[PDB]
Amino acid sequence: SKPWNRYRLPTTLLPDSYNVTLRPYLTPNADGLYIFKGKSIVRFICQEPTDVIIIHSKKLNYTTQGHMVVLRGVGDSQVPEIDRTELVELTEYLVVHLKGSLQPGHMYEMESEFQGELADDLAGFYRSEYMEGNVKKVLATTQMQSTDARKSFPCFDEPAMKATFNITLIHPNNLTALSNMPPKGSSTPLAEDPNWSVTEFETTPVMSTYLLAYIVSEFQSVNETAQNGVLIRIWARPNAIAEGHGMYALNVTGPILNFFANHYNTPYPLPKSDQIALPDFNAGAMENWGLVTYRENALLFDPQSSSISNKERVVTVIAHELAHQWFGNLVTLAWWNDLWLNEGFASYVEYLGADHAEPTWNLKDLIVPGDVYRVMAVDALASSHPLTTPAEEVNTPAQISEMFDSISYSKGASVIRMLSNFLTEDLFKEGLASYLHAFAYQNTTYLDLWEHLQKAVDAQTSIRLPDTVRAIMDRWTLQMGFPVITVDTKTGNISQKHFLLDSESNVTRSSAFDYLWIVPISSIKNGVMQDHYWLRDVSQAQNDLFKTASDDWVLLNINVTGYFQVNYDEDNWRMIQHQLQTNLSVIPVINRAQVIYDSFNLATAHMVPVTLALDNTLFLNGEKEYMPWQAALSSLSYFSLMFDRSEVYGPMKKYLRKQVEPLFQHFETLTKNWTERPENLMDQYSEINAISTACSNGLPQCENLAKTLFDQWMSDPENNPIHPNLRSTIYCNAIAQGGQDQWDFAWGQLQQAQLVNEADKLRSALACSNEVWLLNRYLGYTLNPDLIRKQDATSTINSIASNVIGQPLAWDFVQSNWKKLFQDYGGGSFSFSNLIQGVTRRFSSEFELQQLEQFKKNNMDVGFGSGTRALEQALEKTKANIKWVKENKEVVLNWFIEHS
Ligand SMILES: *[C@@H]1O[C@H](CO)[C@@H](O[C@@H]2O[C@H](CO)[C@@H](O[C@@H]3O[C@H](CO)[C@@H](O)[C@H](O)[C@H]3NC(C)=O)[C@H](O)[C@H]2NC(C)=O)[C@H](O)[C@H]1NC(C)=O
Ligand SMILES: *[C@@H]1O[C@H](CO)[C@@H](O[C@@H]2O[C@H](CO)[C@@H](O[C@@H]3O[C@H](CO)[C@@H](O)[C@H](O)[C@H]3NC(C)=O)[C@H](O)[C@H]2NC(C)=O)[C@H](O)[C@H]1NC(C)=O
Ligand SMILES: *[C@@H]1O[C@H](CO)[C@@H](O[C@@H]2O[C@H](CO)[C@@H](O)[C@H](O)[C@H]2NC(C)=O)[C@H](O)[C@H]1NC(C)=O
Ligand SMILES: *[C@@H]1O[C@H](CO)[C@@H](O[C@@H]2O[C@H](CO)[C@@H](O)[C@H](O)[C@H]2NC(C)=O)[C@H](O)[C@H]1NC(C)=O
Ligand SMILES: *[C@@H]1O[C@H](CO)[C@@H](O[C@@H]2O[C@H](CO)[C@@H](O)[C@H](O)[C@H]2NC(C)=O)[C@H](O)[C@H]1NC(C)=O
Ligand SMILES: *[C@@H]1O[C@H](CO)[C@@H](O[C@@H]2O[C@H](CO)[C@@H](O)[C@H](O)[C@H]2NC(C)=O)[C@H](O)[C@H]1NC(C)=O
Ligand SMILES: *[C@@H]1O[C@H](CO)[C@@H](O[C@@H]2O[C@H](CO)[C@@H](O)[C@H](O)[C@H]2NC(C)=O)[C@H](O)[C@H]1NC(C)=O
Ligand SMILES: *[C@@H]1O[C@H](CO)[C@@H](O[C@@H]2O[C@H](CO)[C@@H](O)[C@H](O)[C@H]2NC(C)=O)[C@H](O)[C@H]1NC(C)=O
Ligand SMILES: *[C@@H]1O[C@H](CO)[C@@H](O)[C@H](O)[C@H]1NC(C)=O
Ligand SMILES: [Zn+2]
Repeated sequence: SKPWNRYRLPTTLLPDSYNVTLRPYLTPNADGLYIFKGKSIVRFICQEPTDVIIIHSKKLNYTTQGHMVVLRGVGDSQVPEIDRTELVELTEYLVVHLKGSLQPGHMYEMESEFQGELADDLAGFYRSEYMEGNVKKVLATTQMQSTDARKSFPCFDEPAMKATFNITLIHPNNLTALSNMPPKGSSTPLAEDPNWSVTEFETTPVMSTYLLAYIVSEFQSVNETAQNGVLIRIWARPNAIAEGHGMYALNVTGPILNFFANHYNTPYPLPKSDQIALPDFNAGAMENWGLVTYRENALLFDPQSSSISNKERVVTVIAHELAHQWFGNLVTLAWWNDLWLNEGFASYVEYLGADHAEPTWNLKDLIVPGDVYRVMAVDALASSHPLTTPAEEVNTPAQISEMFDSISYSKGASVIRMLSNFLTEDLFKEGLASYLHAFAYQNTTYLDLWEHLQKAVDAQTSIRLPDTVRAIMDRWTLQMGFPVITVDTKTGNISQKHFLLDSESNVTRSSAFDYLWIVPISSIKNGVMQDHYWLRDVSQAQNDLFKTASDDWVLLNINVTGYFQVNYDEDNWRMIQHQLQTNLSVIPVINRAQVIYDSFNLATAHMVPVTLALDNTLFLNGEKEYMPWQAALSSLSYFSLMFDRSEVYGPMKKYLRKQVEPLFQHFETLTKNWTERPENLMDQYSEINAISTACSNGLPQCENLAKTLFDQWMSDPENNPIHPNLRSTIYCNAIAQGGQDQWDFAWGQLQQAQLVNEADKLRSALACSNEVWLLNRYLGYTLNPDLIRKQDATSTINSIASNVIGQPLAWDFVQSNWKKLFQDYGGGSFSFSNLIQGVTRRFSSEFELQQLEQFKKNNMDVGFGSGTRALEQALEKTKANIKWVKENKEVVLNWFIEHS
């Protein structure tokens, strides 16, 4: 095959530098089409002779005189004539056929004039439309990530083919231009038309095409300067800067950059950091070097309405993207098969960098619930895959997009956290710096990081490993999943096997290592740290570390640094149960959560009885902390999904009423009758949860608290007395006890609500009514754009259906109106996949399964839009629910009655 029919560029030509000039036309040509025009010069060097130049180019029309490009040699160098220039749409190339051959060592210059659509497609140079008062606003902006730089100018669009960039923006004279670097001086008017200005930027460092940004907008900024001269900014809409919504972002940014310079032991590699908050940026955040983009809602904070988990969301999201300004942007993985390393690393260090920024919080631990047990859910299936793909299997752009998933991000973060711990942080940082210094401004594989990490381990004696860093990490990176470690504390025998939540699963993917790992096992005996231990690549082993006496106990994986789950024999489970029931402080708080999360998974797997899982929740009546309570609530939400319309819900609610009441009393005292919030994050979280859990399980005191506070608010609309933290539980539980006086009030608020995060709580709360007629009225309002935004409709319908009274109303509403695929699939995508997956989440009977097969029957026409085969996932899921409910409804019921 010809080289223009392969997806990977040649390596015969390498870029040195590009001059790129873009001119976006923010006012359409009256046909309705917005466009941009560009000019580009790329200077590249020749490595081996070639008579063809191949460069990426996507949805660009060339307007160059004669051929699609003009070509020159730098200095005294001469260049062959062009024979022709073709576009090849499939592999996204511009091809320049030459009448002779480029020559090794010579630099050449390629020049193009072009234009494309300035579409609202969140790819390449694109447009974004927002509303400032009456007026329509239209900005230009970029998302290059993955393979879209080539959509904006022609370039050697692969991550390792790095170069310098001289960016110019030609824009309307009263707008501001931003790019990766500072602007060169002052904008000056365009000679041919002085309504336009021309802003030139300082030349970039050597960098990859996918990290470019340019933005033309009205935005303004709050600014700060660190002592070391680095100019920091938060850019947003004019009305948003004014309200001080940029202030939290500006406050944490400095500290975060400081933390990472010390952590990476390398200084921020650029003169400034712009961070910009864009309306409707649905990729969420993009770590463009020196110009990081966020959806507006994620960056911005309003402290008078936002809860602590908005605040925690802002700081972590900021820490993630700023971590990339070194690891990712300064040192760059060579190809998209290694994206796990880049995104995993960031996904892990986001916690460290934010822990520093809010010093008295302890954010670090939140990786356990938020990432580790989250990904474990999907990595303990047979449909999973290993972190590494071979390079030669990732070629197309669609294949490249498949790299951006839960495994890449969260398991990446999880094995890297594990790696760091077993080495120790100090050792981890040593080889981490060694990697950056050595590779700065160049490209790497994950093998390069291991080699440097090896170098640091080799350079000391204290920390000893069963094998090389590569051999150990090959077990976590080349095969999918993770082990379950079983411990018989009678003999001290210890085993391992690939853990799968379905005990009847058929793993078809085969591993070089036959699902055997090398596993770091930290251990605690009667509350006291033991020697660290390594389980080798064997199914069975024995060690006296794990042998218990009659009245000793043993617990594995401290702080759940290891990426595995633990099962012990029944005697040791009970000793741990007694221990937690009598003095919970002897077991660290992450492991009080572990014992819960792990046993529920071990139950689903038929490796313990489900009653054992439920026994591990018993100690919670004494538990003051976030994470144990969180583990129980997450593990029990499926139970609630299957049983909230059955005989089981009574004994269940009564059990949670009994367990959470002491914790509610505690916060009534600690907060001084709900007037002032707890000190740190973890305790505010525990509180938010205790109130939530009290109210939904129908404790009389939380019910009373809500009615009060919502009444105080109704007699004084302008002075909201409910702290932001507690609003979603108060709002929901007071609309439930009330009727149309409380519902019509909150709908008056939601229609007038300015902020997105208030409106989300109001919408969700409006779906907690127990009046059938209100919910059916609400469902009617979801398909009216004036009342409910198109993009909120399916969200809103799900909130209604989450309400048990709402389940049959939503199902009838979906089924009936389903035909409006052909207004909201050509009316917009509409997320049919999400709607169905939510409205049918509960279905757990033979009768309901037939109703889904019966709904299915209108195959003719309609189709399912995108959510075709999320309807098969429903039917599959439904079968698996029926089967689970038969096996469990009996024993669960007895267990809850027995313990309430
Ligand atoms: C990529 O863009 C660069 C920035 O625009 C270009 O570099 C600039 O080129 C100009 C000439 O092309 C130089 O400016 C002035 O040019 C006049 C010609 O009318 C000369 O007499 C002067 O020597 C010069 N002015 C002064 C005060 O010296 C700039 O010197 C130069 N700017 C830089 C390097 O920052 C590149 O040429 C362009 N690349 C390609 C391949 O075209
Ligand atoms: C990049 O090039 C594309 C392909 O050359 C352009 O798309 C074509 O633009 C044509 C002319 O501008 C359009 O043709 C017809 O024009 C009449 C005259 O006014 C319209 O009413 C018609 O609706 C239209 N014909 C049809 C069938 O719609 C076409 O829309 C289109 N043709 C093809 C073959 O793709 C892009 O305009 C151009 N884009 C940029 C940003 O430069
Ligand atoms: C982008 O601008 C930079 C710096 O302003 C240019 O780098 C210069 O390149 C010239 C011509 O090869 C050299 O003689 C100079 O030594 C370089 N100057 C500096 C300060 O590094 C770069 O050439 C420009 N890019 C393009 C594609 O023309
Ligand atoms: C930048 O200049 C343009 C040039 O016309 C302004 O556009 C007008 O803005 C006013 C007030 O907001 C509107 O009533 C007009 O309808 C706008 N005209 C067009 C064609 O859009 C623009 O508002 C200026 N803005 C800033 C922030 O400088
Ligand atoms: C970000 O920091 C600024 C100050 O560096 C904080 O602003 C405070 O708010 C009061 C309100 O009366 C101002 O008068 C003062 O300028 C500020 N200082 C103090 C100590 O209150 C701002 O609140 C910070 N924002 C966040 C969300 O942390
Ligand atoms: C990707 O990075 C490697 C380094 O990881 C670059 O190769 C280094 O280049 C400098 C100058 O070429 C040399 O001093 C070293 O000998 C090279 N190291 C090697 C070969 O391992 C490499 O050029 C980069 N690739 C691309 C496409 O830019
Ligand atoms: C703990 O480890 C060993 C396996 O190496 C087990 O002991 C063996 O049990 C089998 C019974 O089929 C005998 O053939 C071997 O002779 C035994 N070896 C001994 C006692 O040294 C032991 O059963 C394991 N305990 C468990 C799984 O609870
Ligand atoms: C397990 O995690 C806890 C935090 O969840 C660690 O306890 C902290 O340890 C540091 C320094 O080692 C102390 O300054 C803090 O006072 C402790 N904080 C809290 C909130 O307890 C504990 O060290 C971890 N244990 C292991 C073995 O890693
Ligand atoms: C529980 O044990 C810890 C640590 O060994 C001790 O500090 C604490 O006072 C004990 N609490 C009770 C109630 O016995
Ligand atoms: Zn990232």
